[PDB]
Amino acid sequence: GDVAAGASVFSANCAACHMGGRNVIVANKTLSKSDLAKYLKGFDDDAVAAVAYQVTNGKNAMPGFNGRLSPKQIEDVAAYVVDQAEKGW
Amino acid sequence: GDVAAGASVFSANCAACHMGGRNVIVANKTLSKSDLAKYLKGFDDDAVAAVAYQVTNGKNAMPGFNGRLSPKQIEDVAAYVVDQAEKGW
Amino acid sequence: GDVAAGASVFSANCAACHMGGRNVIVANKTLSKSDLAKYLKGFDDDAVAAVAYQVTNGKNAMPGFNGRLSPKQIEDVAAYVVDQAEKGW
Amino acid sequence: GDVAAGASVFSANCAACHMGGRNVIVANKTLSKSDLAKYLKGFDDDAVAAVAYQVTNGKNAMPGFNGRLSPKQIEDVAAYVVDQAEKGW
Amino acid sequence: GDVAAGASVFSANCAACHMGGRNVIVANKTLSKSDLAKYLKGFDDDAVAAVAYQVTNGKNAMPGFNGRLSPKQIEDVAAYVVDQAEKGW
Amino acid sequence: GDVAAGASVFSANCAACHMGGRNVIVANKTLSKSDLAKYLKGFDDDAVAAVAYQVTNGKNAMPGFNGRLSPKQIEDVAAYVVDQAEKGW
Amino acid sequence: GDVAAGASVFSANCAACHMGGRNVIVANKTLSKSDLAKYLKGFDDDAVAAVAYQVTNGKNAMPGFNGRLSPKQIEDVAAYVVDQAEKGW
Amino acid sequence: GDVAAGASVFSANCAACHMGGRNVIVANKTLSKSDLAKYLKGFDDDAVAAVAYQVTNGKNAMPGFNGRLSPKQIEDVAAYVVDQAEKGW
Amino acid sequence: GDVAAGASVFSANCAACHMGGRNVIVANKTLSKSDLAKYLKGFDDDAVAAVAYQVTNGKNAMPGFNGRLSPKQIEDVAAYVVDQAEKGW
Amino acid sequence: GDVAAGASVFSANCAACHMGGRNVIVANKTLSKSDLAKYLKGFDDDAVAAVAYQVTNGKNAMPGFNGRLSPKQIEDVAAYVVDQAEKGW
Amino acid sequence: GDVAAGASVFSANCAACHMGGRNVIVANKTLSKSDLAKYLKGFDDDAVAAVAYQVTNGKNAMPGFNGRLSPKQIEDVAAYVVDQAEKGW
Amino acid sequence: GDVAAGASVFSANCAACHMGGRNVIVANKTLSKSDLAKYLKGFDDDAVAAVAYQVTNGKNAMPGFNGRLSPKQIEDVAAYVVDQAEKGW
Amino acid sequence: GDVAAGASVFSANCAACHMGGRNVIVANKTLSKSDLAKYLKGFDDDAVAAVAYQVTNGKNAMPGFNGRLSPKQIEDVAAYVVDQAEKGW
Amino acid sequence: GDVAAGASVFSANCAACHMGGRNVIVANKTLSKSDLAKYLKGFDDDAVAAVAYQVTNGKNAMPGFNGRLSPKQIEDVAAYVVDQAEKGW
Amino acid sequence: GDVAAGASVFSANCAACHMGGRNVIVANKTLSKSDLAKYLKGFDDDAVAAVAYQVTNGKNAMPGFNGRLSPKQIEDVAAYVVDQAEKGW
Ligand code: HEC
Ligand code: HEC
Ligand code: HEC
Ligand code: HEC
Ligand code: HEC
Ligand code: HEC
Ligand code: HEC
Ligand code: HEC
Ligand code: HEC
Ligand code: HEC
Ligand code: HEC
Ligand code: HEC
Ligand code: HEC
Ligand code: HEC
Repeated sequence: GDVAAGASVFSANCAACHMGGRNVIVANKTLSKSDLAKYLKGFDDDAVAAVAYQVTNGKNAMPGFNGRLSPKQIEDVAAYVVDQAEKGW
Repeated sequence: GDVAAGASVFSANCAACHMGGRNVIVANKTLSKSDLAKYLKGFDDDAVAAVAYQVTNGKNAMPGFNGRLSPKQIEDVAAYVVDQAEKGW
Repeated sequence: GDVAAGASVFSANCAACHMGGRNVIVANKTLSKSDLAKYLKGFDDDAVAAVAYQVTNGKNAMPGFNGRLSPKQIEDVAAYVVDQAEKGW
Repeated sequence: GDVAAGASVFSANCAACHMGGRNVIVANKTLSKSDLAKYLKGFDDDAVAAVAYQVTNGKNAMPGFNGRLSPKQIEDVAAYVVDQAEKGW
Repeated sequence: GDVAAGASVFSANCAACHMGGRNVIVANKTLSKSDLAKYLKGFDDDAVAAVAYQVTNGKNAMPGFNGRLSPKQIEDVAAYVVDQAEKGW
Repeated sequence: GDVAAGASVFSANCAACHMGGRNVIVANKTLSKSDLAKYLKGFDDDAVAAVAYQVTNGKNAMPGFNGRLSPKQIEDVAAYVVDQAEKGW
Repeated sequence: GDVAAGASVFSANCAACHMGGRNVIVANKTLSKSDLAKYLKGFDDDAVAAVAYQVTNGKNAMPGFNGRLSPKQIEDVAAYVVDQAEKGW
Repeated sequence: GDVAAGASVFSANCAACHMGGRNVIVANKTLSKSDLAKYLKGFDDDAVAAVAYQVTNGKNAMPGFNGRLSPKQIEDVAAYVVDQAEKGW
Repeated sequence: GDVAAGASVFSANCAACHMGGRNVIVANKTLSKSDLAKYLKGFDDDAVAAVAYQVTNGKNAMPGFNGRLSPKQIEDVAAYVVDQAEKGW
Repeated sequence: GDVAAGASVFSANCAACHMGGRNVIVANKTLSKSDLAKYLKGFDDDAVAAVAYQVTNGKNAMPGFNGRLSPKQIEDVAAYVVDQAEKGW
Repeated sequence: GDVAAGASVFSANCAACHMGGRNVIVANKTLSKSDLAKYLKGFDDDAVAAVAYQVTNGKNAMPGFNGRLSPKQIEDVAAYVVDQAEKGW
Repeated sequence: GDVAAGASVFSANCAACHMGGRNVIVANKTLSKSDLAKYLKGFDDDAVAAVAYQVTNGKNAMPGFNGRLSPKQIEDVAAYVVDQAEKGW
Repeated sequence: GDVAAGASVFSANCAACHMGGRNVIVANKTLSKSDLAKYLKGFDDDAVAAVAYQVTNGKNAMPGFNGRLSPKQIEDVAAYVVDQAEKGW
Repeated sequence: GDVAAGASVFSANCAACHMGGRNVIVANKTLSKSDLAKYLKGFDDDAVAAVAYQVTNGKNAMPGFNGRLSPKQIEDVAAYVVDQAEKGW
Repeated sequence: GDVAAGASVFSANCAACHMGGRNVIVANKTLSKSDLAKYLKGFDDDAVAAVAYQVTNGKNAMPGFNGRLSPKQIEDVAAYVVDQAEKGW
């Protein structure tokens, strides 16, 4: 449910710009472990947390989802992202 | 207006899951003084504040209303909740 | 997520006949602990399981959701029902 | 009620492919005693049971109704089929 | 027809979560021989059967298709999956 | 599958004008052996083939399905028609 | 683009209450340098930042745009406000 | 096209009350040769014409289609009715 | 039903220009016995018929209802008009 | 209240066909003392009762209000009708 | 009009449970002469009246239409039912 | 079924004004044995009948359900009321 | 009628904020004798009048109904409130 | 303007119940000098004032217009009523 | 909230004729301090009160809002008007 629900959240909220784990706005900032490690702050420490944080506050071109998603929904989707990034989309 | 307006805010934004001060998602986390005291962080110190904080940031299954409601609207509704919880819905 | 997601499942699939935990078809077979204990087979052994089983296979007027819901969705909703029945809808 | 309710179940779930007791998909596998005896496994032993079993698990082009119908609904409709087949549709 | 029809069934019912033989929900449980062998029960004994069984009953986040698909449709799609997995999607 | 799948094809593509094996456009050109024998070219020689040919090229008011259906789908449905016509719809 | 895009953001999100740089809700809290200096916290230190902060978190009657706008969009619009306030709307 | 187009006209304009050639309003006034002969004026002289005339002017509960249908459309549908009535719907 | 149904027909189709039995288009051509007698052809022979005829064919500014209303509907409404005109609207 | 409330009842339920105390369906059966005396059964004996009875059971084209209105509402409106009829609408 | 209007009444009020003259609630209590004779009280004496009476008072699962329909409307629809049942829907 | 079905009838038709056996319109005329005995005519002879009679004809502010409910539905609900009143709601 | 009509007025105009005699806006100012006595001016002298006065002029967050309701409607509803408050909602 | 504007006010606000100077609710309380003298308090002393007062405060079934109309509007319409009553509507 | 809520009230109820603080009906009677001082009675003593009073009772062409707005809503909007008039709309 954690990861499995994150999938739902993802298609409904993230797939627009992160189809297939890519990045339709800023090309080189994708959701691949490689990039996630390179550009996400604190990704090596706590992957999920790092992602979750980003999702919550947004960044540059990327809006945050603080009001839109429940904390749970955010954990779930971050968890999904990490899990998907580990296998390679 | 403080409490009286909070009522408007409440029906329009909270009644969906907190009809009658209950909790349609997580049964045991209702808006009764009893529960509010038990589960809300800092409720005995500053009731309103505590509530307001929750509303602002959300929690688990409950989304936050940071972007959706104005700070005022949040104070107002929290104030309502407390007032209503004190008399017992 | 377990219980919290069950809530979603419930409104989308059960509220039609069990809005408020009642029973719009067969009056006396509601989702109150009292009734659940009285009429559900094995409720006193494993509440969730008992419920889940019912949901999966249906019973009399009540259709089963075997094909419609994923096992996970069924666990989740059953979990919700129990949790909600414990506090009293 | 047994047979009488099976009738309801039948129109709502079986008449699509078995209107008039025929077989719109596989011509020669109808619901006539003659055919039922010829192709249904164990029809001579326990007619109802045999039918019920088929309904529950499906077979080849025919889907099963395990999750969709309650066990009772299945008994009921099988009972109907047998009764109707005895009389000749 | 066996495999060829399974293809139809697949796009219509499975491609949503298994496009390209991947797994959009649970990353590491894909439809590659490698994974199918690793996680599917009895895959080495009877590939098709194993798959068919899964499809029929569902598993965890994956719903079953017992009522939705005819036994035949299930054989067909399982047959497709195996054939496609052998070649590598 | 041959005949059984033709059934699917039939409802999805032919039942509009041939529900019950009749002919809603040109009354007397139905799908009964009697008529099929009377009006279809080469029906006596190779029933299926004859039908299949018609389906592929269409005729007068009846459109052909050359591009719409795969050769297989056409064989299948023709096979169905013949089988159904032999038993009498 | 910084300032130029902020203009777009502004009409689409702020002009409703800050038409012409005024304040339709709270009269005396406008977007004129004079007022901005008087009431905005830290305006003399970093104008843009100060504004941006306000926009992000909202204040009293004014909602925040944390979830609605991307950080960039917020920088852009704040930049616009300052630039416009410097010349005098 | 005469008869074949009449079919289109028929479903679009007559099937509402004459589906299957019956009469949903006045039971015994159907479109069967038997009835058509019995109740339609001049049916044994010029079938089509008789029908066409009815369609044009309407009769009792049945509205006429003078303004709605083109003369051709009327000929066409009348022709269809006769042809269909001759074979027996 | 004759007169009583005519009432329905009347509001739905005639009241637009003949509310209260007046004539919103051509002032002096109302539905009062006085006028009806004066301007309607054959009103003193067969009131209903006269009216009915008008309704069917229309006249000058007034459209006819030949295709729109069934002959019965026309009889009914004409009957209503006469009955209402006799008492005086 | 008796008569005064009947007024409310009247506009809400009777004015549709009896606005101004007339009769839009059956012209000559109005609510004038003259007519009421002529056509209502027992009007001379107990005016109110007579009316009330009609209202309760309906008559020909006029539906009854047995289930729709409470006995009280019926008394009230009948009382109104009589009072209004006495003064002449 | 009698029968013809009953048709309107029927679709608007009865077709929901008696479309095609069947019985969607209680299978075996249809509107066929056969059944009507078997289960309706006094059907052999005065068909219409018998039906009308049922319609007026309802019976078991079937609600009555006393307040909803005018006596007239009830006569009309009963008349329709009988007429339709005589021919055979 | 008698009492058990009356429960269904009750929520669907009576709970609006008699939730919990109270009386939302006329305070002191509730459904408690105490009151029922005090105000219902003949309650002390045949409880059910007394109630049933009331339900059928209504009384003052309370509408009757003669046309709306079938006699069985009325018996059933009256039976429920009595049973519930004996037990104290 | 006095009290009984007040009930109608109440649901239509007061139940929005006083459902069940509570106070959805200002928690502690309910319609219980206890509170009514505590906060309503002159409640001990003339209950109805006191209430009626409030309803007419409104008070704080509660609007008055001077123009909306007739004096009568106001008496009626006040009378209801008192009667209901005496019994305890 | 005094009287002339009162006319506007009257059609817009009073004609609903006092068309033609009658009284659609309470028959015998019309706006004729005769009645006005008979039932209006102080009509003989200051006609206008008397009327105006009534309009302002309402009476029994008649609502007051205190908040709805400006004092002038009230003077104006009262003036109209008197003037019209003197002349006999 | 006082002023801030008045803003809401204003757009919803006053902007129609006082958009931008102007006066669409009577040109020279605007909501500018200048005019407010000139034409509003007692504006120099208690601005808010003066305004509030006007709003409550209306004046000439301007309707009053006595019944429509709660006293609180009236205070709020008056407060807004004054505040807005002080800075200059
Ligand atoms: C489109 C408008 C976006 C939506 C919807 C979401 N994201 Fe996004 N995301 C977007 C951009 C342009 C960027 C790069 C911003 C920058 O300057 O760094 C991002 C970045 C991410 C990242 C990090 C990727 C990396 O740095 O390599 C994550 C983890 C991320 N986005 C997650 C994410 C999720 C899960 C979303 C749904 C809730 C989501 N994004 C939506 C643009 C957009
Ligand atoms: C439904 C989707 C929700 C909406 C809308 C709001 N709340 Fe909620 N709230 C919800 C849940 C599931 C929970 C429990 C979450 C947890 O794990 O703790 C809450 C909790 C609260 C609480 C605290 C109750 C307690 O802990 O006993 C408060 C004070 C609260 N919610 C307030 C509140 C208000 C005022 C809302 C409207 C703006 C609101 N909630 C909406 C779910 C949802
Ligand atoms: C309406 C058509 C139904 C839907 C949708 C669901 N349920 Fe139901 N449920 C229904 C009936 C008529 C009955 C009684 C059947 C009988 O003869 O026993 C039930 C019963 C239950 C129960 C047990 C209640 C009890 O016995 O006291 C449970 C636990 C239950 N239903 C759960 C449930 C859930 C969670 C559903 C959604 C997935 C659901 N039901 C749907 C009718 C209907
Ligand atoms: C259409 C898609 C079907 C529905 C709906 C149901 N049945 Fe069916 N049924 C169908 C087929 C194609 C077949 C033959 C499959 C084969 O290869 O054997 C069947 C067979 C039966 C039979 C046995 C008939 C015989 O073998 O002579 C029974 C008893 C039967 N079906 C019952 C039945 C009932 C009661 C259904 C409703 C719940 C039902 N079928 C639905 C196709 C379809
Ligand atoms: C999305 C909601 C799903 C649909 C539609 C289908 N499948 Fe799926 N499938 C899904 C998940 C999340 C999983 C993993 C569940 C687990 O915990 O094991 C699966 C798994 C499979 C597998 C096995 C893959 C493996 O274990 O390596 C098979 C063979 C499979 N799914 C087949 C399949 C087919 C053919 C479907 C269409 C009828 C189908 N799935 C739909 C999620 C979903
Ligand atoms: C409606 C627009 C049609 C659709 C869809 C299909 N058919 Fe049809 N078919 C139609 C007509 C008007 C006719 C007669 C044309 C003529 O002038 O001969 C036909 C005829 C057939 C026949 C032969 C029947 C006979 O001659 O007795 C066959 C075998 C036939 N049609 C098959 C068929 C199938 C299987 C279709 C689905 C793929 C199909 N038709 C569709 C009109 C229409
Ligand atoms: C209307 C509902 C608002 C929208 C949309 C936005 N703002 Fe606003 N803003 C509003 C109010 C009522 C106030 C005053 C709140 C208080 O009590 O201080 C503000 C204030 C500002 C300010 C500061 C002005 C000052 O203090 O002098 C800024 C810089 C500001 N608002 C910016 C701003 C921008 C850029 C917006 C769009 C994204 C925006 N506001 C929207 C009310 C509302
Ligand atoms: C429903 C409102 C109707 C529509 C649409 C059409 N018809 Fe009809 N038709 C209807 C009725 C009630 C009757 C009987 C009227 C009477 O009192 O005689 C009819 C009759 C016919 C007939 C003659 C049947 C017979 O007398 O046995 C024909 C030939 C007929 N209708 C043709 C027809 C056609 C082709 C239509 C479409 C253009 C059509 N009807 C529409 C009611 C209705
Ligand atoms: C408005 C566009 C009309 C509708 C709708 C209907 N009628 Fe009419 N009607 C209209 C006009 C302008 C006239 C006068 C035309 C002329 O030059 O004579 C009429 C006339 C009648 C009459 C006769 C009145 C008289 O001559 O004194 C009748 C009997 C009549 N109209 C009936 C009638 C009915 C029943 C209608 C509904 C089906 C209907 N009219 C509609 C304009 C319009
Ligand atoms: C329209 C569909 C009607 C509604 C609404 C009501 N009434 Fe009616 N009423 C109507 C008709 C067609 C008739 C005549 C029926 C007949 O054949 O006798 C009536 C008659 C009355 C009468 C008697 C008038 C008389 O016979 O002179 C009364 C007293 C009456 N109607 C009262 C009445 C009231 C008070 C209604 C509201 C609750 C009401 N009617 C509604 C048609 C319709
Ligand atoms: C669905 C909720 C119904 C509506 C709408 C109407 N009827 Fe019905 N009807 C219904 C049922 C469940 C039954 C059987 C009740 C029993 O226990 O006997 C009936 C029965 C009839 C019958 C008699 C059929 C028979 O006994 O064989 C008639 C004549 C009948 N219904 C008529 C009828 C009409 C004309 C309606 C419209 C006004 C109508 N019914 C509506 C359920 C429902
Ligand atoms: C609300 C509009 C009502 C509905 C729905 C039903 N009842 Fe009622 N009931 C209502 C009132 C106002 C009264 C009192 C009327 C009077 O002046 O006596 C009643 C009374 C009863 C009673 C008797 C209670 C007593 O006298 O102590 C019974 C037994 C009763 N009502 C039963 C009942 C049932 C079973 C209903 C559903 C079918 C029902 N009522 C509906 C108002 C209303
Ligand atoms: C309908 C709901 C009403 C509206 C609108 C207005 N009036 Fe009325 N008015 C009405 C009633 C029921 C009564 C009688 C009340 C009673 O018990 O006395 C009245 C009375 C008057 C009168 C006095 C008539 C008389 O006593 O003979 C006057 C002068 C009067 N009404 C004036 C009046 C005006 C001018 C209105 C518009 C602003 C107005 N009424 C509206 C019912 C209704
Ligand atoms: C339009 C139909 C109006 C609405 C809506 C409101 N007002 Fe108005 N207002 C209107 C007019 C024509 C006038 C002048 C009347 C006169 O003869 O004096 C007014 C006046 C005011 C004023 C005083 C302005 C001045 O005298 O300079 C105020 C303070 C005022 N209006 C306030 C106001 C408010 C706050 C409203 C909303 C609740 C409101 N008006 C609505 C016309 C209309």
